[PDB]
Amino acid sequence: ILPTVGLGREYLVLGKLLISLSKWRAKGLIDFDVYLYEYYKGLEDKYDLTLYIRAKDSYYPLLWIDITGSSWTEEQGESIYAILSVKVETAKKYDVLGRVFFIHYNDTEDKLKCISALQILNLERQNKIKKDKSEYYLIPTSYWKNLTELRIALRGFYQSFKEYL
Amino acid sequence: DYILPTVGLGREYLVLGKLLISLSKWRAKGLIDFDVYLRPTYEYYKGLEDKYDLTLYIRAKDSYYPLLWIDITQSKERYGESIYAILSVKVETAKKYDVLGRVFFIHYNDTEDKLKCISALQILNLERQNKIKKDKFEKSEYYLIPTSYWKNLTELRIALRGFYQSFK
Repeated sequence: ILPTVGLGREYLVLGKLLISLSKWRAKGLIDFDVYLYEYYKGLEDKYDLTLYIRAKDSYYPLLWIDITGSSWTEEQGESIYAILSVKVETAKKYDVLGRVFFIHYNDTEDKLKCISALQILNLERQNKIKKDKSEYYLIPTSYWKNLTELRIALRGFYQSFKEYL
Repeated sequence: DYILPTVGLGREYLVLGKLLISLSKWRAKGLIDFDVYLRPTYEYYKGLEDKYDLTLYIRAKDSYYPLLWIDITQSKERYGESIYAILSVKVETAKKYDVLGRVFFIHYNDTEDKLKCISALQILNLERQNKIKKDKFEKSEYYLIPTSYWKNLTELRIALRGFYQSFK
């Protein structure tokens, strides 16, 4: 396990995500604990981080998160991020487009930024981003959004599945 | 089995990330000329393996040798100056195994936007000079160390190179 700038950037994003999640819970923004037949078993090991919730004595994955460390640009204007098309196609297959998030840390703005698999496909339909060859979606940082999006999804899908059971 | 997010754990990964970036930049810029290998939590210092948060190894053929051990660890309005508490046992262990200069404590300074460090050796030296104090809160002793006594990662870099050359 050799150090790289990319791996360090990933742990940086993970750290910032954990802090946010903790602060949301403490401030009362989220009213439930998140944890870091088995539902969505095929999504196991597909994404970097899975956010679970307690059903009873079982755990249910609510959101799946992919950590994006280094950008396509900052390894030598606006920062551009490359996101694997396979990650988005998997979210489509398992009908979880709004629950699959990609996250990066913007240094200049000093803030975590997110985008859903749903929104990536939406930007493709609008011809704002395109797939290109392993295919990658090239997504400028302005199309990414702050973690408020993730927080709203977290609460909404929690309420949906709390009702589903 | 399932862990709950905490601000403390988030800060640890943040420090770990910053450390990995720094180590990588030193290697890329030629500030270190050898490969370092991390591991979170005859083989030398096997008793120290579970004692600290991170261990930096170097590749000795197919074996790994630990060069340094690293521990990851508002305050101004409360105490007048920013102070960090380090468990006394962590320093006692460094003394016991005679690795005082190879055991480092690290925190992320948010205002300065930099990682700060101090060695177990430096802590004991400050204690002898009566510059810092040990103290019990409630047992488990703690060294109370103001941020000004901490130093930038250049200290750690010099140690890394020096001890690499020593054991090579």
